[PDB]
Amino acid sequence: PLGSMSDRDVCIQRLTGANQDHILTALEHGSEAERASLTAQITNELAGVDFRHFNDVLRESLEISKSLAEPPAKDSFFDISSVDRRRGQAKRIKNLEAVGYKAIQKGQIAFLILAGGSGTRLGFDKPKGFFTCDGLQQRKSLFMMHCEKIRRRQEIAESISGSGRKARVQLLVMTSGQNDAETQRFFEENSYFGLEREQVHFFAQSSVPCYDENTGRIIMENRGRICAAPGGNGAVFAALAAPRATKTLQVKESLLQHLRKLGIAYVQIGNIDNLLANVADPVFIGYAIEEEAHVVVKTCPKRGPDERVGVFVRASGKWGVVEYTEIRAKEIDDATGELKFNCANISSNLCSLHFMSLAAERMKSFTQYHAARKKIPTIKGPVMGIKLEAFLFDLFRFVDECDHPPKDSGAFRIMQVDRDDEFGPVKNADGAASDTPADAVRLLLSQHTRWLITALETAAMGVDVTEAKEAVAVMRSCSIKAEISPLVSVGGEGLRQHLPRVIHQLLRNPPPVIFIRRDDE
Ligand SMILES: Cc1ccc2c(c1Br)[C@@](O)(CC(=O)c1ccc3c(c1)OCO3)C(=O)N2
Repeated sequence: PLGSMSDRDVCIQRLTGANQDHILTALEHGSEAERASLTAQITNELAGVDFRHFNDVLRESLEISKSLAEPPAKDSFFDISSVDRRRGQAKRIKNLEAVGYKAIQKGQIAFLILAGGSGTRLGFDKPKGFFTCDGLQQRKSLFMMHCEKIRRRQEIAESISGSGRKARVQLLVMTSGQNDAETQRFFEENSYFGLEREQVHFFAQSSVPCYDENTGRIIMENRGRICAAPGGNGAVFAALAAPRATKTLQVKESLLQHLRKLGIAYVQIGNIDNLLANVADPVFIGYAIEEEAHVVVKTCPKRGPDERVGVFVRASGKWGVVEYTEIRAKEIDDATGELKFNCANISSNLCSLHFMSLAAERMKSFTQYHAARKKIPTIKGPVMGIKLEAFLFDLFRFVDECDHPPKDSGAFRIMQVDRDDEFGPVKNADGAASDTPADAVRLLLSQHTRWLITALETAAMGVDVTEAKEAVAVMRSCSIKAEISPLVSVGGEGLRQHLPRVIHQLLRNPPPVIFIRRDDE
């Protein structure tokens, strides 16, 4: 009713009565340039952040960081974590896959890419989605390969349905305030990697302030900038809640509300760093649908007892993750010889839109964040401060509140998957001990190699039976690998048509890595 307010006046309103008066002072009485940069930061990088609420978050999170957990019951979750476990369950997997494809066709699926991180650790000062792995004949960014996986899954859904309608997965790209513009530019310059512009939604997350432990004051990086840090993937809820321009222009609604109007039923969430990400996975989707789950998490067996990864647990009937620093944890089940706590968190989730909505509502009053003491660089020298994080898993305790009444068997499910098929995070520069681009590329090639050997062996049972058999023998004894474009195959399908060329190469002059791509690439 009082009309439009300047960005600065909105910031002033947001900081009034927030117990952070040193910031309010900077906004009201700082230099022109200081007032402006602080305004831009609080507006564009901390949009929606409730500063009073975060004082409570700091207080509680500090208290918490100063034994009820039980593992998932043996044999209680869907386990497809090896070749042998998948063989024994082949029909169930195929049936779930068909359910997932129907949902993709129906336009019910969104994929949310966590895209706030940079490639700085990889030696690349651009958003991580821009990163191009060496060692691949495809010269494609991580963003490009994600989009091609969506295109392929959409194409398969259409082939199964026979529908006249296009299968469309909504792509939600969760940027940072600082990297949003450059991310949109990259997509635009590349024609959205073959996607429709209308199915791609860019939305910026908010960072979280850092605090002095003794006083609870927000730390200043400099006179024009508060100390703030990426909040962790729990930022999704606030980010999906932010009002956006809405169409005839109407009152602003959230991306969440926009998705509900588009008929989205599930949101699959994953980090852009995962080279092996099974994007729009129809088995994951089919499992959620058939289980009537509001949350499904993907997990992997631990690599060994000392792997520094969080594991899923249930405590007092509530599901969550216990991080390696907080862990009985390394006990072995007597019968199987497997760790009792053996569902490692690979940050790959599928959530109902109802859950996304309810979790966001609950999170506004939620104060149990993860606090860490960190040395923080500032223009006045380093200081010790508190950083606060929250993760998707912190909200899973609310999952059964989505049903009235809750289901007897609950609405949370675990899907234990094969790590080497599903999880290859690109996090550390080549030459590091783990999670390097080369490590992820090795897993990718190993997976494609398995798919091609399988396709060749099926043909061994149009190409000549004996030539296919000979070609497989060449693959094995020469240790030939394959690299397969997602536009060709996302799960091992679609290779039959390529076998004449593959077989010719294998029998005449095999390269170290057979490259399979669409003719029009
Ligand atoms: C749904 C929602 C809408 C607005 C706000 C919130 C939520 Br949740 C907050 O309570 C939390 C917030 O913005 C926030 C911002 C970044 C985060 C984060 C939470 O978890 C880790 O990363 C908040 O302070 N404002």
